[PDB]
Amino acid sequence: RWTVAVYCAAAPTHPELLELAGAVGAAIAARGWTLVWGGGHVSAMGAVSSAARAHGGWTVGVIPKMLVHRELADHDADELVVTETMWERKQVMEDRANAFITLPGGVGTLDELLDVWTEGYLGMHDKSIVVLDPWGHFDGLRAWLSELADTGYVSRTAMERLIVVDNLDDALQACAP
Amino acid sequence: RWTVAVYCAAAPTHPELLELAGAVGAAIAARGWTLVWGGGHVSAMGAVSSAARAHGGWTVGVIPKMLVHRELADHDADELVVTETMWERKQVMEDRANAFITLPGGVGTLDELLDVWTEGYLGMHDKSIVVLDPWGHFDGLRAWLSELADTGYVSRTAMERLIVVDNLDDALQACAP
Ligand SMILES: Nc1ncnc2c1ncn2[C@@H]1O[C@H](COP(=O)(O)O)[C@@H](O)[C@H]1O
Ligand SMILES: Nc1ncnc2c1ncn2[C@@H]1O[C@H](COP(=O)(O)O)[C@@H](O)[C@H]1O
Repeated sequence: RWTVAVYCAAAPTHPELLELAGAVGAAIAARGWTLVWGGGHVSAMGAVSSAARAHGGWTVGVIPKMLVHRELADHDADELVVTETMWERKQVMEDRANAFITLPGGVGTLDELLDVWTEGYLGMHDKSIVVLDPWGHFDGLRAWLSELADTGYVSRTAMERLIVVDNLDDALQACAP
Repeated sequence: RWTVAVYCAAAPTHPELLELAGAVGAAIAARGWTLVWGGGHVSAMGAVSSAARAHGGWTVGVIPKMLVHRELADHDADELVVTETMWERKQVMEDRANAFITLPGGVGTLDELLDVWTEGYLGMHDKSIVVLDPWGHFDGLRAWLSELADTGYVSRTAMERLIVVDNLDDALQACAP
């Protein structure tokens, strides 16, 4: 039943990120939790999903038709869903998930994070939103978001909607039912 | 017929931002260009629509069923498209416009911008994506994205698609057919 969606890089392979993603996947799978992720075998997406599979967990991949070849659709997922549009991927992911973990990534990861955060802050769902950042990948973003908060562009209840942690033990504890 | 979509705040309290959204509305309309916007008649959103209408410009407003009252749908929109879902708002907004201008705003504005920018560099559209930021509102975001490019998380293709200008003049020239 309990399902966690992990959003993470689809482009670059720094080993420390693949490590983190593989640890993440294996920890999810050990709690009898399902993995939902962008359904690609590339990069951190492949590290989290393949790890979760090899450790005994259910894996659900959600990937746009247009991105099937670029991000290597994972036909090895226990269920794979190919959405007609980019927008539908995020919708489907967010609906099947109970909680969200975001790992280091770039624009794609951030957009996925923003799409669930927004829906959260607008009060459209009651699901924990976690960022796992052991080496301050997101420092620069968070310093920015704080400025916006201080200057009245992002509300206080909106910042308190983001749980940002440095360790995998806290991310999982923040994600639990 | 040429259509520019403008992303800006729907939350209120910013005087310099109101004037900027007004000048933008006015500048689009006077050029014989249609305006697309989130559909609300208050704060920045209302300032861009009423300023476009006052210069005899056609205004199209796109807004989900569940935000019609929160963000106060503009009934003086020449056309109002009320979408079934959050995601459909972005879809319709991006198909309808030939270019995009993002102005200072919060999390939703940012989401809207990352949505057209990803959709862009991943090759869904070749429409130009402008952030107009005369006061360095977006400094933090950029210095950071720049850290992400220096470490391989964001490609040089993607960065170049994000046109950032410090004045309205360059903004509209970048949006011109
Ligand atoms: N607008 C979007 N809708 C759905 N998925 C997205 C969107 N933008 C980016 N992504 C995903 O974000 C990841 C890109 O990774 P990166 O840009 O390396 O963080 C990929 O899994 C993309 O499929
Ligand atoms: N997930 C989303 N997709 C499209 N538009 C959004 C989303 N979340 C917020 N918005 C809108 O972005 C605009 C600016 O909001 P903000 O900048 O958060 O004050 C508002 O019209 C929000 O309703």
